[PDB]
Amino acid sequence: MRIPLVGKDSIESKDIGFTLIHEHLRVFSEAVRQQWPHLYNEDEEFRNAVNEVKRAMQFGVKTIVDPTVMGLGRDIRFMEKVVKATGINLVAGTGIYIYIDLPFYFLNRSIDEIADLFIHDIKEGIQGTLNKAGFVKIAADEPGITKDVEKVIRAAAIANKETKVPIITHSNAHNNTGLEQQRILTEEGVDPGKILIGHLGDTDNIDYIKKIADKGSFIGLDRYGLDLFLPVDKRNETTLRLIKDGYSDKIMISHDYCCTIDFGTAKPEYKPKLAPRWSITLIFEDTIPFLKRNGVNEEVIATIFKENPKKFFS
Amino acid sequence: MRIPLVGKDSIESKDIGFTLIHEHLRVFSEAVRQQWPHLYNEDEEFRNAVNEVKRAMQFGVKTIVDPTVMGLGRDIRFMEKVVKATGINLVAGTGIYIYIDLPFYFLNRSIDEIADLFIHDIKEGIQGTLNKAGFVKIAADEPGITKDVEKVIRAAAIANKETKVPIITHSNAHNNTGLEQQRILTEEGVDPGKILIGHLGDTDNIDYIKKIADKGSFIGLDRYGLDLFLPVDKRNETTLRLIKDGYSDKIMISHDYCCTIDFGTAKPEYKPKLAPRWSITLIFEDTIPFLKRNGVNEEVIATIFKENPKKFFS
Ligand SMILES: [Co+2]
Ligand SMILES: [Co+2]
Ligand SMILES: [Fe+2]
Ligand SMILES: [Fe+2]
Repeated sequence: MRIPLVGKDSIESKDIGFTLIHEHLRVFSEAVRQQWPHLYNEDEEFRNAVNEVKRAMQFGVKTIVDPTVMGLGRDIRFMEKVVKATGINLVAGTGIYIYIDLPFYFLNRSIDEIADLFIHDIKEGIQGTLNKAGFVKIAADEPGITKDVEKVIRAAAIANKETKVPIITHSNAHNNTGLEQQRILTEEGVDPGKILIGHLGDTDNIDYIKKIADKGSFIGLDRYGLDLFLPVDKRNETTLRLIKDGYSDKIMISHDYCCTIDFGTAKPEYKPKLAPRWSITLIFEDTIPFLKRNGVNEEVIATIFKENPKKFFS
Repeated sequence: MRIPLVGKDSIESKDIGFTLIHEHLRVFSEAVRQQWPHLYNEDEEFRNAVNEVKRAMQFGVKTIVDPTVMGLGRDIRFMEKVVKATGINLVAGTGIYIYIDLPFYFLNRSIDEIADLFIHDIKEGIQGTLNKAGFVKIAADEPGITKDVEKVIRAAAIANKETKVPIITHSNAHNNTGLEQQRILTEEGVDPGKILIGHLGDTDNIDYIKKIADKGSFIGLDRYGLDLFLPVDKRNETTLRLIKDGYSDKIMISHDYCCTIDFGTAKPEYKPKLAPRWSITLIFEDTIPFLKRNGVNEEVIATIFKENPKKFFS
């Protein structure tokens, strides 16, 4: 009775256990799928998601937090099917994922109207179901904090203040967007500790990463396997350094793995080059063993994968 | 055997009869409706579309061309239901309606891949049905001809050359986007006579409008009732002037009426000042009577509403 789960009763934060804080069962462009369904194969998508989740659970993963929201093809019914097939604790969210402008629907609509949509999903349920959103997801990338991106950020603050659900962000590690997201949210009264600033693992700029952590938010070292952003070994060195410097209190680790994704970039021919080892279990195969080889004890691993997600949702 | 119709056998273009070349039974943002279905009322959308179409048919309209495509919430099954309830000849299209960037799906995808989507809808059918697209719709607006906007334009040209279907455009009457669309399309081998450059009625800049007609394309005096773009009176003066100057064989007239539309701008509160007399029959109430009482004979009216559409689809 605190964090809502897809297809299950809500749980107290103490029960979320070992968590992958940022993974995607399936990503797609809503308009493209609606207009050209011939491009997609739901049987295969389902098989891929179930296979990945099952493998994560074999390594001891108990909860997966999936920040697929509007703009990334959130489908609560698909998520339900995956839960039924696996027994995973799955946390779904609400929010809006844009880089530049909002859909035309939002022309001449207020920040409050936007926040009302998030609050609907949190208090009433997602897409006509009784599965409730447990967090709000927002984004900014290369384009920076555009007017509409800012509106969404402020709407998320409103939803958090009314419901107390935490906020997960997508940012671009190289252009200050994460720092700006944290600034706007905290200025609007969001507890910095209820924010995860995403994709900071995409850079080895430790000063930037620490600056965000020092302002009180979790830092998302959350794209392990996506070498095109930063290779696994560079990520490992950055993660280790932050741990040695005492930042385990703010570190969160994940893969941002998409079991299926429709971006032209994610075509299989590009995988060997851009993300050869990208999967939902890479951190068990490489990262965690690497950290242990370098003196990181199990208490720090537990802090990152258990205590931190617990605090985030408490 | 020439123009495909939703829910009917195809017709020869000679049988198209009195036509409204640009109207929308329903417009919505795919992503918003997918994520927040509570915002929408299907019963109300259906009743409104049926009511409008019936009233148009009472005024003698035989065929409505509906350029709702990806980005505007095209729904071929909704369209089928409206046809069943009214008996209207309805021409559905394919294409992509964007102002800035394409959906993330299109990252690292070619112009050919986009064209293939349009060719699919034209040759195979729309959204898993055998209802086929009879034209391609593209857009550009305030942001101008962005990189992605241009990709879509070039994809439409490929689709036209392969299938011979005409092209309808959305443009902004004040920033040369219409002229640019025409230029790129014609450079890529599209017959200027198979292009309708849209929303030119939004300006009283007669020289700009004529330039597009002179280069061989139909001109869309197609937003009658939308005073926020240009009041009915100013539209009528422009239309009349063009006819007197000998442009009736390039003129097409419509309302761009949306029987339902989800833009925040379309809230009923704004209707009195933004579009007080806007409907799918405004031209029968105001425009055609205005033209006829100003020296425009029955042959010219037939050219605009019967001959030009026939030629466009021939
Ligand atoms: Co992200
Ligand atoms: Co338009
Ligand atoms: Fe993600
Ligand atoms: Fe339109």
